[PDB]
Amino acid sequence: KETAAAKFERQHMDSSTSAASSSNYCNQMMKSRNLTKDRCKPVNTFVHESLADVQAVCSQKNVACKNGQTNCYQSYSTMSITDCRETGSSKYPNCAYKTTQANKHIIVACEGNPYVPVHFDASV
Repeated sequence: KETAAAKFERQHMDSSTSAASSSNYCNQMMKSRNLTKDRCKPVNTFVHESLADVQAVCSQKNVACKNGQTNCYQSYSTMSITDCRETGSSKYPNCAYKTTQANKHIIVACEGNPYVPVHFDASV
């Protein structure tokens, strides 16, 4: 039983590298985090900040979620992130991605007790 909080860590946390390691980063990370197992996940963002710093976003700027729920939070500081986007030639099971590094404010949805990130909504 993977919890929602653990799923967010698997799908979205990568504190180990300070930035998009290489042009192959998304190709390796989308696979190793199990985001290409059943299908090529089309887009996905990894955050290169400490877990504590990302969890703290749940007490930062409350903003509307893209789905219209109210439990989304925008980081006051910018964070190092890597966006992964599936290439046009990518065909499962050989999912292929472009790796793009950015420094943006993240928006996450938070739930539970403790109140922790469960969904990556956007970067701005």
